Parts: sequence; C-alpha cells; structure tokens
Amino acid sequence: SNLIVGIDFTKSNEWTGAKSFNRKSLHHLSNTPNPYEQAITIIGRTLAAFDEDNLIPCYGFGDASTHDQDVFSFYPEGRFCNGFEEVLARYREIVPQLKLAGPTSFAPIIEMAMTVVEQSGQYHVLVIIADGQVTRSVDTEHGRLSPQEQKTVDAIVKASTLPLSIVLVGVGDGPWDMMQEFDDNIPARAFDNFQFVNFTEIMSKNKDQSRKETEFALSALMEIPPQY
Amino acid sequence: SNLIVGIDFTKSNEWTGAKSFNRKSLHHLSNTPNPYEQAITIIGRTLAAFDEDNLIPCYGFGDASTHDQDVFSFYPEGRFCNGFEEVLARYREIVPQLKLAGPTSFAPIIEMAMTVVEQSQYHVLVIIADGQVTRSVDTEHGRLSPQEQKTVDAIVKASTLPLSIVLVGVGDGPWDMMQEFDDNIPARAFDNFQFVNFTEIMSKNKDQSRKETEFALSALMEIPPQY
Ligand SMILES: [Ca+2]
Ligand SMILES: [Ca+2]
Ligand SMILES: [Ca+2]
Ligand SMILES: [Ca+2]
Ligand SMILES: [Ca+2]
Ligand SMILES: [Ca+2]
Ligand SMILES: [Ca+2]
Ligand SMILES: [Ca+2]
Repeated sequence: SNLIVGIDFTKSNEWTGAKSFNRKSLHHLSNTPNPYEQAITIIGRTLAAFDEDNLIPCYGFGDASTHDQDVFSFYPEGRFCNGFEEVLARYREIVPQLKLAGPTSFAPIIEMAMTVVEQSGQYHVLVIIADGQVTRSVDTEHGRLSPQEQKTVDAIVKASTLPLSIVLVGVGDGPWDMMQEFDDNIPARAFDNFQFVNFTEIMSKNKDQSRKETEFALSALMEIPPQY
Repeated sequence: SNLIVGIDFTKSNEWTGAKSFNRKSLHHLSNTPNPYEQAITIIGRTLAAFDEDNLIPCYGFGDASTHDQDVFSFYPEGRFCNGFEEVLARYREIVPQLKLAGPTSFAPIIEMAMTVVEQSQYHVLVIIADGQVTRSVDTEHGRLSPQEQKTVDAIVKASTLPLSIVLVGVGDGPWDMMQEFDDNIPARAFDNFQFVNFTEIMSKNKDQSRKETEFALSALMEIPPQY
C-alpha cells in the first residue's frame, strides 16, 4: 500500500478553530503546533508504516492559486516528500506564502489521487486533512447541492471503482455533518471508499497521548478492506 | 467502549505450542515472553486504546479451581486491572500458582462478559486461547460435546447484546472449531464472533508495527458498521 496526502487550505480554516484552537486560524503558525501540524505529526508516527517506500505525494488545495479547480504539489515536478518529517517541514515553509481561499471541493484532490493510482493500479490510501467545510448551497436555482458538493460526490463515486480508499482526518470544530454524509451515505458508490475520523475530538480525550494516537490510527484505517 | 479479557488456562496449552513455541508450554514463564504474554502486550498497545477508562475486567478459566464451570477474576472482589501493563504483570504473578486443567469451554467467560455488559455502550470480549475446546465422539451427549454445546449456546445468547467476541488464537491450532464459531453459528442475531490467528500474523517477517496494526484491524474487522 502507498499513501497520498491532501491538505485543505480554504478560508473557512480561519473560523473553524473558534472553540478548539482559541479563535486562531487552524493554519496559524506559532509556539505550539496547530491542528494540521499535530495531525501530520501523528500520521507520521502511526500510519507511515503503510507507505512502502516512505515517499509521500503531498498536495494542497483551495488557496487562491487553485480555488476549487486544482491542487498544487508540495514540491516542483513530480517530486515527493521523503517521510512525514518532510511533509511537516514543507507544510511549515509553504503556509506563510498561501492566501487561503476557495470555494471548497474535494474533486481536485480525489482526481489527483486517481491519477496517482493510474501512475502506479496498485492500492492507495488518500488522506485528506481538512476542517470539513465543503461549500454549502442555499439556493433552489443551483439544483440540489452546491456545484462543489456535486463535483465532490461525483469524484467519490468515480474513485469507488479503483483500488483507492479515502480517509478524512477532521481537524477543528466542525460541524461534521457533511463528512459524516460522505462517510455513510453515498448511494451510487461501488463500495464504501470514504472514512471520516474526528482527529480533534480523539486527541482531546483524557487518555494517555500514546493511547489517543493509537485510537486515531486504528479509527483511520477502520474501513480499509479485509484483504489488507 | 470497554474491553474485557479472558485467558485460557487449560491443560492443552502444554502441547499446542509444539511447533510455534519449540515444544514448550504456551504458558511457560521465562526471560522471553510466551505467546499469551505476546498477545496481552500487543492487545494493550492496540485494541485497548479504545477502552474508555483504561480499567480492564480480566478473567481466567480452565484451571483446577474452575474447570469448565466458572471463571476466576484476576483480582479479589472483581477489581478491574488498571491498564494492560497490570494485565501482563498480574498474568505473570498468577500463572505459577495455577494448575492447568479442564475440560475447556467458553461458556463461563462469555456468561461473565454478558454480566459485565448488562451492568454497564459497546463491549469487546477478547478471549486469548489455543483453540482447543473439548470435543467428543460420543453422541449420547447430543451432536456436540457438553462444552461445545454450552459454548455455542452462550455465543447465540450473547448475540442479543452490544458485545463483540474476538478469539485471539495462540499456538499451533488446529483452528477448525474457532473458524466454525467465527463463520457458522445458525441461531445467532448477528455475527458476534471473530477469529484472529495471532501466532500466524506475528510470525510473518515484516515491520513489527505493521504486524501489530494488521492484528488490530483483523480483531476489529467484524465490529458492526455502526462503530
Ligand atoms: Ca472550506
Ligand atoms: Ca509512497
Ligand atoms: Ca464509510
Ligand atoms: Ca465510518
Ligand atoms: Ca474499561
Ligand atoms: Ca483446552
Ligand atoms: Ca465471524
Ligand atoms: Ca472472521
């Protein structure tokens, strides 16, 4: 198995840390690791074993350079991060230059993972670290969903015929209704290829750190098919 | 959720380590951990992370004091173990005092687990065992040995509670009967019994941490989708 990492850089990260991060942006850099740093770090400690070559494709999405249309690679060319040590380091280099934007769709990151799978038909797990706030639609002229939620669901459906599992690592306050829906209720799906894990909730419990980290890791891999 | 542990102390453990443990008893104490200790330790590092309060009801069964009728608590007035570090330490304290015996049945441990569930919110019962439940050729017992029949009956009755049973198999096997409890019990409300071959998983030559997670994911594989 190999890992793929996508990181949400949309503007909603500015306010989804109201309760869980003392009204600082989830991407704020300072004396203490923000929830994205914490997740990258713990993923490195607990899930990195499930990447066979320890090379990690990392992508960002939803900043002003990509909006809801594209992703960007952490490194020029098709060059990958060497371990989650470098994932974290590169995140910290990149964050100060980014203008957080939107709208929010998972279509571009899921399409990028589909391309990674075809560059390999080997099994992959895509890990998206995100605040859960995909663009919502209040409008009957739009149709049922926002175009972002429609495109995202369509990408999740298209990916479900590939050897790919998706894991949403949720950081911040939520709400988590949309992620829980992607987790449990996408009907046109070939198989259940989306798992939601509430990282911020798990890490806030009164248990030993190492037990919290293990609870996170197993919750993350809980829907990975039997055959692995 | 909450994790309950039951450990098999029947006499078959004296021979079910013939291949996997170089002809030593599976409960042999030394300066290297036996398969029960290996399993306790890995369960503590993995599955036990979910236990809400880190207090773990622990029981043994199948020694001379309980035979196929009862379990014994690791601690006097049913005091729970404080974390899996204490589960392991207490196991090591207890084993030298036990006379391994029989017959072998899972009815007592499953009945105890039901009692625990009823007094409590999801539970996982982990039974660490060599798989050798008492068999019989004699059909004056009915189709199954009294032990196997009472065990099946307990599994079925437990299936109406928020409880999943995971058999952590240690030693050589054979694993036919565990696979049957895993896959083939008719009157059951839901599939509440999973078999994991721990000795087979851990004997593979790969990264230790990946083996442990693979073990954990197998143990949790049949938890109902709700969780
Ligand atoms: Ca957003
Ligand atoms: Ca890789
Ligand atoms: Ca799911
Ligand atoms: Ca789920
Ligand atoms: Ca407990
Ligand atoms: Ca036995
Ligand atoms: Ca089963
Ligand atoms: Ca099974």
